[PDB]
Amino acid sequence: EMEKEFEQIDKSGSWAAIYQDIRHEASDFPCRVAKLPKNKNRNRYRDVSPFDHSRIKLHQEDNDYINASLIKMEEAQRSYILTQGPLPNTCGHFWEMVWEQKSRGVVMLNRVMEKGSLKCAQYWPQKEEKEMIFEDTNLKLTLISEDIKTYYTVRQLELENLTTQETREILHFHYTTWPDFGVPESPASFLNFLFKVRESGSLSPEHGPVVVHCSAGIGRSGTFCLADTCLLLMDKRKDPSSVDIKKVLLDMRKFRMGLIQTADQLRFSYLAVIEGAKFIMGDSSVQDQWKELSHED
Ligand SMILES: O=C(O)C(=O)Nc1cc2[nH]ccc2cc1C(=O)O
Repeated sequence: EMEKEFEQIDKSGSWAAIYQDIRHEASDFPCRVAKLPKNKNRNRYRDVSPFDHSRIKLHQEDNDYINASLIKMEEAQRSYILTQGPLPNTCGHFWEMVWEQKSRGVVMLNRVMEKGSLKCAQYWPQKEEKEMIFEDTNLKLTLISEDIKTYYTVRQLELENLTTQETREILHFHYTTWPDFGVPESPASFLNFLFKVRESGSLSPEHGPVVVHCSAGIGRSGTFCLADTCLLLMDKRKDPSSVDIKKVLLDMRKFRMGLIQTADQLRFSYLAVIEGAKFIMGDSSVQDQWKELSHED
């Protein structure tokens, strides 16, 4: 069990070493397009770039680059796009990708302001009558409604291709109480939120991959997807002991660098998967426990 390992690592106080072992072992692929001079203003952080092999290309001829990667989890059979928080000049690009990738959901795990700085552009409308137009990408975006909970909010956004007037519904799941380089308040409130996302059908394979972002698209995003894929893997096999969390994280790191940015987010991952396993292994009733613990109203 992951849970014996957890107890071992906790007793020997060795989360930092375990985590460094992963960083050291992590994949190192080229990000030549990210680092082209022309794409300087499309990257939020100098030290966070998509690998060339997994980057999402916009379907445009001017410049197809966005700081986004496709994480394709083969055994689990789930894919995610992970991306940074859109820049003031890449919000058109962001929605271009959502449209082109046919995603149903966007999971946002940061706030616009954190630690007294701006971590992400206001890339979606905050009220119904004030839609956003992205002229560069010829997209309209409209807030259709929102459901504000204590520590997260779900919004229905309408995206219109202004070229064709085709419309799509996007669900936005905005976790608002997950600090940068921090962890969720509890496994229960994390899992409640993850399970909201799943319930919505935004992860389901009849849609494009979900878009996941934090500020860099790696620390909180990586933790969210690691928990999700590990639970999915345990769910298809019904064998918790067969899931090696560290190994699943190295597999995800083949597709984007830097996933899970701190040893405590890794520790937290374990807790989330160990708790989530109760539900996956057929105690349906813990879901509603999670919901009560999380104090969402
Ligand atoms: O948003 C997160 O969860 C996360 O991974 N953030 C960050 C990861 C980063 N790696 C290197 C620089 C850097 C900055 C941030 C940052 O947000 O400043």
